[PDB]
Amino acid sequence: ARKHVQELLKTFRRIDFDETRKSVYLQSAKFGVQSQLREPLTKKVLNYWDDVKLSKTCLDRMVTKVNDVKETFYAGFSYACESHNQYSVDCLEAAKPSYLTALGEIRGETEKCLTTRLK
Ligand SMILES: [Cl-]
Repeated sequence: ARKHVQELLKTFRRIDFDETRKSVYLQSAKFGVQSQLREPLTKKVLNYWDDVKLSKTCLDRMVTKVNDVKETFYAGFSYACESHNQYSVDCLEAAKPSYLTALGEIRGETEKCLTTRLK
């Protein structure tokens, strides 16, 4: 239901982005989270009946996993890129497919743990 969308988006608010980083990177980083996680998971929880309980531990793990995957993407765009000039579009594009795939794996893991029992 709507309340589950709100609780899920509260968790997405905790997936922060460093706005001092290059805009070309930020656009790709944000798109990845939106397309691989925010849209499909919001659609999923919208279906839940009014009193479904979400697992807080599941949500918390999504946050840390995404933050690690995103830092890895940023490293490949910037200070760990050896294939092209650092901070280049070529570094970004070389690191982007594995970023998106890793976010997709987080989606599947999160879907499995999202709901829990009442108590
Ligand atoms: Cl909370």
